[PDB]
Amino acid sequence: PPHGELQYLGQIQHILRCGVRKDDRTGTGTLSVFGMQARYSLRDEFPLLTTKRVFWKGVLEELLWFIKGSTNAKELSSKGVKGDLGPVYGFQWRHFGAEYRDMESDYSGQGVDQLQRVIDTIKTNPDDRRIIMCAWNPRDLPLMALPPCHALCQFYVVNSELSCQLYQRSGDMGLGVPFNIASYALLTYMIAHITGLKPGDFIHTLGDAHIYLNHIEPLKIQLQREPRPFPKLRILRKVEKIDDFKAEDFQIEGYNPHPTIKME
Amino acid sequence: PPHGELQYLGQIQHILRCGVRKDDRTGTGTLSVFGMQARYSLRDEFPLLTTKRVFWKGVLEELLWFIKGSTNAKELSSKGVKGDLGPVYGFQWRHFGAEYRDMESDYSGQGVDQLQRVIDTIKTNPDDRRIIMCAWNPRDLPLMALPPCHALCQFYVVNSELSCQLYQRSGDMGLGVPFNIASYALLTYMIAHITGLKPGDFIHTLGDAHIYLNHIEPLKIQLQREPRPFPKLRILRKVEKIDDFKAEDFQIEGYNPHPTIKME
Repeated sequence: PPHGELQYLGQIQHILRCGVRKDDRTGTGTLSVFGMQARYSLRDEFPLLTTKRVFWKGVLEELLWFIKGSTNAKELSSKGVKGDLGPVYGFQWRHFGAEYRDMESDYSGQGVDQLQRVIDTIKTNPDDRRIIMCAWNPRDLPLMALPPCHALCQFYVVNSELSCQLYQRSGDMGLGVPFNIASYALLTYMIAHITGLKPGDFIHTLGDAHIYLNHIEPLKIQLQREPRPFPKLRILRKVEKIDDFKAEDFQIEGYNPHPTIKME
Repeated sequence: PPHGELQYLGQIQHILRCGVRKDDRTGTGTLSVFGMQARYSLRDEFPLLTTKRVFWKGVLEELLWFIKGSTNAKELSSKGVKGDLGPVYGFQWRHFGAEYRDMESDYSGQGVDQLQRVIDTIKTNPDDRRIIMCAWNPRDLPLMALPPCHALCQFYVVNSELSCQLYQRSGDMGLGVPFNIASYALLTYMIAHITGLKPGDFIHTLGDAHIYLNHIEPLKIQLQREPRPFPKLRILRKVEKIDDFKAEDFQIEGYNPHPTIKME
């Protein structure tokens, strides 16, 4: 009617032609172009890509683990999904601001719950702009005092529609980008459900978008494939508290993608 | 060859048709669409708009005042440009992190200089991504603990080219947007000059981009105008320390715009 994945596939085509090779931190090289925007409509649909299969469970899983605010991977890895680890996403969202030691020390009564606030601001003053929500890459926290956020998701409501816009500092188009999309979208699909709203749009802004050398060919192949009609997620239940969203409370329907694509 | 202002004018046309009216904090109403991207090339040119006149001096002025890290408006207003004020931009960049009281109390030996760092990271590890640089709207600092950044400018280098991408939380397309462009671009035009680089691209990402009701008509008129060839800024001198950039060290040339447009 248009198509959205087209957006993805499009930039991809762009990356591969006239993107410049550049080597990152690990040392591995990539092709990357600075700055990219994509808008995926979340209205009566779900941007869970079709020109390749996406680990939906892998998404919904991990997501619920962050919202549940746990720093223990086993809390997520205990569902076939990939001595502790550290302050990942499932802590920088809820128990942020309070000194962390381990995972079995209930911070219930600690932290500056970044997520709730958002959920609340939508309930209080939707006409606001500063509905932002930062997040960080653990590897940088002590790496340097006053460490810059890896991402952030400004929210936006109007005409009863919630629409998130994600801005990542760096982008791994290969297997990263496809993931986050359905991820944050899912999140957005949940917030609005508990904030009496209706899903609007997803916008994915990026800083250093890149492709990894050992990823080109498969993607070259991935291009030939043709996007199919997007899914449609259904939250099979009524909730009001973000922390009760149980795993089996979502049902993807209308999802028939092209074969997987093992990327490194 | 394309044209860049076209980008501006384009989104504008978009805002006006099928943008939704929405009232902000002041209470005044506007038309706004969530999410927008524009890329202005800074190569042998300067994105200082032509389908209306821009207060270049007003830009260069204020800019030098932030880089100079002063919280005293008189330090800038003392050049015909618009008991103290507070932590504006000329402090959140340099003396950030240290308790502020007034303006005549030299913090020279205080603060977590956000700008220098960037200038330095370009000198140290350009292949990096986290070249970000936050900033805030003073009105929110005590307004709420853990206040979200109003903006941020991730930097990016490659093939000897520095290219900034500015992401603002909210956007005033009317008279705001045109300003910042030449602003941050100018900044970028200076950083690369002291970091042995060459200007690349400007990308202007936005969250809530809007138009003010009492701005429509003039803009409607502003559209009819046709973009002229962009300027070309010349830094008439060689420097290496960002704090010596004197006012009269820039020379805009090739700037012949359409008449001004007093906007509210």
